[PDB]
Amino acid sequence: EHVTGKWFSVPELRLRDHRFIVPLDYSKSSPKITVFAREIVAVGKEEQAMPYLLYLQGGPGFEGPRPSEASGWIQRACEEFRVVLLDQRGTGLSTPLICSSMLQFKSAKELADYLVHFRADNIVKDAEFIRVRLVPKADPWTILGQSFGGFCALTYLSFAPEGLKQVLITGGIPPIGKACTADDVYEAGFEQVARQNEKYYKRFPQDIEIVRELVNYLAESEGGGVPLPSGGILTPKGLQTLGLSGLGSSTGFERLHYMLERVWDPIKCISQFFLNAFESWHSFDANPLYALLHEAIYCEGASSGWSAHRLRDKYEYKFDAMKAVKESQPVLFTGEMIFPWMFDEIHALKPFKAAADLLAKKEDWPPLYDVPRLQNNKVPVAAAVYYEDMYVNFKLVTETASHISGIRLWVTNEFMHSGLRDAGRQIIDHLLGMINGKKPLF
Amino acid sequence: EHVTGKWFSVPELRLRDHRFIVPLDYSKSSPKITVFAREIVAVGKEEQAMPYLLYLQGGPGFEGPRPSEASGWIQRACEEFRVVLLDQRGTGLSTPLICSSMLQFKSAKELADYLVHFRADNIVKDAEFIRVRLVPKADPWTILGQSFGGFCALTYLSFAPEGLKQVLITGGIPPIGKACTADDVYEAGFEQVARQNEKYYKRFPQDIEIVRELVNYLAESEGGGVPLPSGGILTPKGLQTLGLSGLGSSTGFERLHYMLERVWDPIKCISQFFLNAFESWHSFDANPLYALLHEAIYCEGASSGWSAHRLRDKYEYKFDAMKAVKESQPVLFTGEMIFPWMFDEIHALKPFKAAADLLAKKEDWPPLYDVPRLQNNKVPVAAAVYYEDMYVNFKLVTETASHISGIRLWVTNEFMHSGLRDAGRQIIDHLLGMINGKKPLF
Amino acid sequence: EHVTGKWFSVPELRLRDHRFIVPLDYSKSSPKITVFAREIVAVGKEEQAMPYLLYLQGGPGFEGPRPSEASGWIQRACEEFRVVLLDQRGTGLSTPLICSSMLQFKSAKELADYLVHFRADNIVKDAEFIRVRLVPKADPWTILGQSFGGFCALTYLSFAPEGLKQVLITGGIPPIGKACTADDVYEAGFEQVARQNEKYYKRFPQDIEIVRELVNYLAESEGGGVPLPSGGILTPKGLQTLGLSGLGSSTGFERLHYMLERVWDPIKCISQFFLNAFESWHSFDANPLYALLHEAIYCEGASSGWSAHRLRDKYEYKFDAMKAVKESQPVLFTGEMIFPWMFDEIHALKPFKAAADLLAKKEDWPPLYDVPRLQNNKVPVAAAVYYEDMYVNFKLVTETASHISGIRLWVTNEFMHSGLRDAGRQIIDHLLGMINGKKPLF
Amino acid sequence: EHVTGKWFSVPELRLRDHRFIVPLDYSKSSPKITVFAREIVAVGKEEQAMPYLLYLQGGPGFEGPRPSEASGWIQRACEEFRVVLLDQRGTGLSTPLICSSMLQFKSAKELADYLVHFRADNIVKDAEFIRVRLVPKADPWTILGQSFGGFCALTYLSFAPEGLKQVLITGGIPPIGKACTADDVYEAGFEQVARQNEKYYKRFPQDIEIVRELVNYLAESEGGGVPLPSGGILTPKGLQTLGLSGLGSSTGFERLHYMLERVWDPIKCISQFFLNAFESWHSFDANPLYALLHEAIYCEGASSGWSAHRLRDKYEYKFDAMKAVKESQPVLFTGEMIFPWMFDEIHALKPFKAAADLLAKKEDWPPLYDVPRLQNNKVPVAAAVYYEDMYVNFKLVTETASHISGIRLWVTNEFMHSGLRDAGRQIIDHLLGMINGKKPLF
Repeated sequence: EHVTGKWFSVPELRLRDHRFIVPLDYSKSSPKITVFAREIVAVGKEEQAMPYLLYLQGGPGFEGPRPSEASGWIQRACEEFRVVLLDQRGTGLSTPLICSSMLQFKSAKELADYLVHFRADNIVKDAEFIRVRLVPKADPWTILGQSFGGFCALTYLSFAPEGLKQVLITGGIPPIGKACTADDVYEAGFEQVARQNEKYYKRFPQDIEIVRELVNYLAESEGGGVPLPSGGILTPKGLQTLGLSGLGSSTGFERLHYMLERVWDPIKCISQFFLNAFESWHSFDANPLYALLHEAIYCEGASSGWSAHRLRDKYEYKFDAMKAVKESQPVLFTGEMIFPWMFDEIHALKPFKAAADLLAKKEDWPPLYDVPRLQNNKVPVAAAVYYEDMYVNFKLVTETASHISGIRLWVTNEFMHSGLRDAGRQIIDHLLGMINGKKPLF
Repeated sequence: EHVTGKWFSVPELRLRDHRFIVPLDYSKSSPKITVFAREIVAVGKEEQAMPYLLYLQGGPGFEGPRPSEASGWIQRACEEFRVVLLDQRGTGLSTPLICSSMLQFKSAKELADYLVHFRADNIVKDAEFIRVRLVPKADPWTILGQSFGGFCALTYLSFAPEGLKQVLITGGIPPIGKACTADDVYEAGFEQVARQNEKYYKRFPQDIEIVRELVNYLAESEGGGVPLPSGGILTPKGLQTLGLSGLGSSTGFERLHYMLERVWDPIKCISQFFLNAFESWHSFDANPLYALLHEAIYCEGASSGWSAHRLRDKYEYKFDAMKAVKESQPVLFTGEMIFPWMFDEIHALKPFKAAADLLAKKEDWPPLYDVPRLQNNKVPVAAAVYYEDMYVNFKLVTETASHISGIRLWVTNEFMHSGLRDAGRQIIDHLLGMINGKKPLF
Repeated sequence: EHVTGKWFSVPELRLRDHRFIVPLDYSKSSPKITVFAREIVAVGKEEQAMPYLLYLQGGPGFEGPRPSEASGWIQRACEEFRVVLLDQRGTGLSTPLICSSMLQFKSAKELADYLVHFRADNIVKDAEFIRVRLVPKADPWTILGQSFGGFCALTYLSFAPEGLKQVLITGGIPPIGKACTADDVYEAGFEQVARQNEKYYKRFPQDIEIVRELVNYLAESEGGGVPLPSGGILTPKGLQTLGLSGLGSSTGFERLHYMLERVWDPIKCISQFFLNAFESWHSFDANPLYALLHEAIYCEGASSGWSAHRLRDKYEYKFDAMKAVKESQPVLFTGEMIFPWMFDEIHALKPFKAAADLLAKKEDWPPLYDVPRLQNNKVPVAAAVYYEDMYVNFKLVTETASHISGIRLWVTNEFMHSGLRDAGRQIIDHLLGMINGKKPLF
Repeated sequence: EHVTGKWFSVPELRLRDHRFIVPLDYSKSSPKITVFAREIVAVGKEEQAMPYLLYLQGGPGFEGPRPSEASGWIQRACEEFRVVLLDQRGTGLSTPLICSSMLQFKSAKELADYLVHFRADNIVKDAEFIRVRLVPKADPWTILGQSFGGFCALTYLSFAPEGLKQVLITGGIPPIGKACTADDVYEAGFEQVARQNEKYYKRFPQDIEIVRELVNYLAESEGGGVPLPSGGILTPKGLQTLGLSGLGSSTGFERLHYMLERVWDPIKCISQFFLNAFESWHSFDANPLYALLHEAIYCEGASSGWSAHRLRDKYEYKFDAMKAVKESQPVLFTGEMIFPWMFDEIHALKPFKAAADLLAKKEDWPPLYDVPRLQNNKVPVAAAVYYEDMYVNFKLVTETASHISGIRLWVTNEFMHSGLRDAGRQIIDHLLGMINGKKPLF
């Protein structure tokens, strides 16, 4: 089945939605799942024939862009192609996990045996099932991937590349060629996170006192922490994860500084504004799948359990906040990594504790890539690679770009990882300028 | 007492903060309060002598702009002025209301006798206490007021106008000349909110079914509502206040439509996402003063409080949700106003119940405006007045503009009330063009 | 018959003229009259298929635009449409009134029985008779109406609407729903003309002396006036009608001020330059039909016995020039209305005196509008409505816009009534932006 | 004696007027005349010290620019200079001639002995009398001369050059070095006027019929032809001067073509509109001095002996309209010259008939130019010269440019004689770019 809505309007855009019914798992008839996508076009061009473009979203569990005005990259794309945002399975309108009608999975083994169907290879088989119905003569199409969308795109070049005309990637090339790469990624991640912390305190020198006094207050508190309004607890380990977006975002440094002005109530206790802000800072309540799947995207065989938790002990002498305050050193924030204790501190994660360990123990994951095809690719590929990036290490990207046959790649220090959202207008022009041949090979 | 910080930077801007200590009540020496402001200038222009500009942010209890990039009206103003952003007393960093250290006020009577010092007349006396210290030779300056900032500006033209060079107002002219205007303002508001609901359903025709079906589910549920994650309750009265920002803001219609797609948990229950989003929708947890003082800004004598709660009985035949579903009519959302039951439903308002009654019973408020001075004013004034506004009635504004000697104004239907935050670049150019004399009087 | 000229050129435009032979009155065979129109297109696009657009000129009995360079609205319209410019029956090249052979009509009654065919409904029947011959497959077309063109456009929505794709109106919505609205229009008009005179003297304070001295000299002169070069007479009544164009035009105040500098010959007598300029100020020499029909366009039934003359007696306490100079008050100018004495003072009007009385005495005119159809219209309509307009009262327009089913409109203060001719480039873009759906309904 | 007005405003400009009392003849103490000028500046620069600029107007006896908005060259000039606009002695507000109380000159001998004080040399002595009072330290200033302003500028380089910083000229270099150049100028003029007529009929081929029919109707009519409304007469000689502005203007061809569509009243008689338009076509009513002085501007010692009337006899075989229609050739229009019969046909010129002869008969006119100084000039000069110009012969200009020591000039075929009023934005940038040294000598 395939069903289609009426057109509706937003300033300078026309939008429509489609819904599909698709297998939960291929090679068997049932269960079914439903998947959602929205087609977007410029005001006059509803029935006009044009090339179709697919957008793949920047994380393991986030909804698509949901635009409210013509702006940024969407405004540029829609003059030339047909933006088709698509909610990936397990998020948004595309069949998320149930709640209030409390979970149908009676035991953690049932949930663990269900969640394994949400890996990137099924998202490619799903995108194929769309294209062949949605594109009018079943022609090829072009794909744009941000972050985890680039991880999907390389599985798409690996399996069934016949549907692709050309591929655009921003900040999203994965490391490849091992059973589990997670140790190599996090080993480098802890070295780059130190740099980001130094640039922060170099820009705002007065904050070193604020964070040290706050860590002492948390450490001396009766429970080793203080209770949030939503029944979680703030602790110095929790405070060190506050930088997860704050050091990597295009706007993170300024937003983080304004929050640290607000810690103490007026005349001494922690302010209710600060507790409310901290409780609201990150999305594990709305997008719980992001905490569950984060280790698994690096696995193609033999697994590793809680790999970032193993690695931080290698750097404990600088990342332990309760050493840092005794040694009079500045405390360090952390980002894009998950730890076992985090399922106990954060109220939204409480019920997932058992299923998260069953996934962490799972061996025999199915493969995602095959280098023997990527080594003789014929599809045009263009990639933006940020140099000082916290989320994926440059040295791993630049060696992996050796295996793709025909990739064109550009390196820049000008942008943070968010750089398609902010200033995205010039990124699309620069990437299309390479594929379209207006900037030929040097 | 007066203290000043080091300069720091944001993309294309320079910022610094000043802090002052000021009397609670200007009739007395003590108690004393602290007040905060941030000076902003263009890159490298730190030492250069230039005219000052003051911005009054104009939510009835809200914090200042807190910028993170040069964009919108600030990017324009810094080409010509040294901008000052002020956190008003009792909010933001200017001595907010005490909690976490549990409330110093012994009873509702003590708290009520404290809150009465936070009116607009004290905010003017406070703004002049800054000017004489901050400006190099105590010279005049220019003021810009959005919304309640315009209410402040007319008290500033009424009392101590000698500090003003010229005045700019957006959407912010109050009605004047009566002991309490609140009844007339809400009487006009219910005529206009009906129109806004008609334009919404005309644009999104399928929503009529969704809201009717949701209201039945709430009305049939045990106790006539469902519990929020934070221990509040959702009821059809609570659902009618969902439109408060959603009908009046620039992006409100689109935002609201994307929220109503996600009500039902996939295969019957309300989704955890919808309850979490509804709990997050409005700011009464961060800004409790905005619920407390909202009626008092219309009073200069006998108050007759809970005026909006009297007035909706005149319109109950169309605003009753149960009559609407039984008569098969589309149910209506409601605008910016507050009702007694809201202090019971909303968890953040629970402790303020008794204090809100004492403020509704108080009946000897000090005056705000001085018409026998306004009728012979000599300061230049320019105002933007929106025609299809929801938050202030055009008919009351256009007659009140008769009482100011020198005023110029432009009526427009092109913008919603939020129209300084979106497209603010052309608003500042158009208003300055009148006062600066490049567009002489027709 | 239908005849068509050769193409010819103007800087950046291609032009051609068509001529048609049409009945003087429908439902009878004869006599015939000639109607004239000019098709205009951009440089390369003589034979390219494109949508047609019709322009309706804004003064009753005024001639078409006659362009001489690509500029203003015509330059923009030709980016999308094949523009048609129409000379209305009884003016321009479309059969104007004969004078040079002889005043042919035998008696004033014969002339009166001829003139009554020149109302708006016949102009719509001419436009229909053109479309079906000129448009290549007899498709619908779009119409643009400045001023009186809007009065025609509402008759076109009332009768034979099937030819219209979409409708654009500037400053041209008529009042409707009564037998004769003329008294209500002129009753409102004097309340606006008073404020225009206040804004004039507020801008040029020294002029009050000039007009008072000039009125005294005219009043003391033999016969209460002075003779013009063309044998008319200048009198203080004649002086008050300078304001017609002078207060309404986009450059009116400046033009008027530069004329009053040159009243006296240098050293006492009135200047030959001033008399020659005053004689040249009005258009009644070229457009006599504009003086004849001016009250008749408001009569849907009944009759008007010189309604503007009846109304000024209500305001004569301020509009009497002799009262003004005796009481030392500023004398007031007047505009956009005609009085019985004007046919005696103005040389070009002398022969029409008798026919103008018969048209004032006539009753039972044919009706112009069909409200029970306008109440269920389906054609898209967009209107520009000027807030401070001397020609048409905003308070009548804003209620009349209730009766049209689907109308969208923008109120603005920023343009005078001439705003489609002067700075008109943006008006066409703003009105098309509403109809074309780039700015969806708030 | 010197007096100054209040500032007043026009869109994007500030204006003020000054008035001076000046000798009629500088060799005498009396009588005295009034001279008027208006200073113009951009918004807010009223008190700022800046270089002054003087503008000298296009034709003998024409009034100054009288701006109504910032547009054209004035908008650009005010970016750098404080502009001064001068009404020349004997025209505009600078003491014009007088009617109403008839004419003070009881005899043509008195008027003839009075008018000789209005030549170009006295205009330079007026400009020096102003500068020394108006410029704050009696510094030098820059002059911009259009057409006859260029004739003034070469006398200003010939006598008292010490006040000039730099000189700009458009289309205005006079021929020099003989006692009366008028015969040489009019001998060349007919060789250009013939080519302008060829280009007109080549562009509008159908007009040849219209002018031939209209000439026959005039010629067969009783007496000279048809009476005008103002008591003049239209005759075939009168028709040949209709093209005077019509061939020379930047828009003239199109305006002339539209007027020739209107010649007949509908069903054969000459139309009332055409007679009124023709009577209004040229300015001898408003600027009578332009007809009286026109030949005298070429004379030094020798007579202005009706040279244009002597010269057309050399070309009469093609310029006689009656020969042209009998031989079936297209009739030719004429321009920029005056004939003795014109004082009989044109009602505005009737009283000057005797005085015009006494000027034409004069000898011993004082000299205007000083070639032994111009050949060793040191002031910078830049000139725009038009190749296909009807007013001044390019061949006479380019030999005269040999006698100026340092002149830079540019020759183009891009502009008609009126170019400064239309392309003025780029003309002023190009000429300043030569003087300022941004385009150095090739």
